[PDB]
Amino acid sequence: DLPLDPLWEFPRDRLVLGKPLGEGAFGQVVRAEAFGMDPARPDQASTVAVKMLKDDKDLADLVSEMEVMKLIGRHKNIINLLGVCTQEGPLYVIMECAAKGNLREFLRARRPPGPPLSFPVLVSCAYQVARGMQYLESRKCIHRDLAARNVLVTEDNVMKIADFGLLPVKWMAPEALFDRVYTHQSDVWSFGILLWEIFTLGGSPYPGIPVEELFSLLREGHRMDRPPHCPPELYGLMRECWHAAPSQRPTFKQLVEALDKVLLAV
Ligand SMILES: C[C@@H](Oc1ccc2[nH]nc(/C=C/c3cnn(CCO)c3)c2c1)c1c(Cl)cncc1Cl
Repeated sequence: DLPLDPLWEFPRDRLVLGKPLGEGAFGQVVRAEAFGMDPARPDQASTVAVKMLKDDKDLADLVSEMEVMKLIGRHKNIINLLGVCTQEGPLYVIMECAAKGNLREFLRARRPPGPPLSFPVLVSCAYQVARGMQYLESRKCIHRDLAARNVLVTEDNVMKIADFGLLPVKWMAPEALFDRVYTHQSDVWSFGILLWEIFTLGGSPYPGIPVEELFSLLREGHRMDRPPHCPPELYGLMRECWHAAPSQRPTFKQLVEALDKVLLAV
């Protein structure tokens, strides 16, 4: 329909698509061979991920999303926007591609047998999501879901958060679960569930509990118990992210330091 941004408008010509990546809600995401995304060498080649429509009000959600990534600008620990294609009809959105796709899945594959993923790599995994979440808050942006299935893993073990903006109940915080309100502190709760999702090497939160009286059990103070081999400072950090009072929940800036003071044990 509408205009063309020289800061992001890419020629469809230099972009040969490829095989999908798999979800969902807003649109389909396919691997795609884009040529010359780095204009230093226009003969270069790389593998980027492209977002399209299936066919819709989803054309408004899709554009509303594209506009927002332009706003926040680049960053390391978030999926960065690379370019777009609105010129000749169908809307393509070109962004960074993480080959080890997805976290939650990143862990359940390197999962040892029951009794590679060393401890520091896992602190690296979380400390990156910490830095990415603080950036989103500072740009006045928000990310509600925040599961280990919303964090993508680059080729180099770099964590890039997926999706942001200005049913999955085990991750939601009380005030969002019952009052339907989301603050920066509701994310700090979700990040704690994420911390637990990692040190269990991709487990399911509150294992073996029906999603339904879960609220009553949290209405008692019963948070999940220290995963095995998780050193107490980390479970100590999860309990803080699970404090019922949001004003007693840590800010993301403090989750950066605590995790950085740990990463520095080395
Ligand atoms: C719905 C999908 O959107 C995206 C958005 C940006 C992306 N940049 N790069 C990937 C690569 C995903 C991948 C890489 N390897 N594999 C094989 C897995 O079987 C899948 C990717 C996926 C998704 C997925 Cl597929 C996963 N988690 C979150 C999201 Cl949003």
